[PDB]
Amino acid sequence: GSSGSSGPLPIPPPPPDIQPLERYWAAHQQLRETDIPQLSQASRLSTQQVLDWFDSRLPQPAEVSGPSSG
Repeated sequence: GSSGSSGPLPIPPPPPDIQPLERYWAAHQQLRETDIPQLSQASRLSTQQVLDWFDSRLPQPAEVSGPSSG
C-alpha cells in the first residue's frame, strides 16, 4: 500500500486474481449486481471486467455436443 507519483512512474502493478470469480462462479454460478462490485474488488478488476467475465462464462447460444451437468 502506497501513493504518490511524479515524472518517472514506479514499477508496473502485478496481475489480477481470477480465482475469486472462478470459485464464486462454480460455487453459485450466478452474478449479482451486489456481488459484482464486491467480487471485482477481490479480483482487482473493473466493474466491467467482472460483468464480461461471467457473461462470457454463461452458456452462449450455439450448437454444442452436450456437457453433463446433472
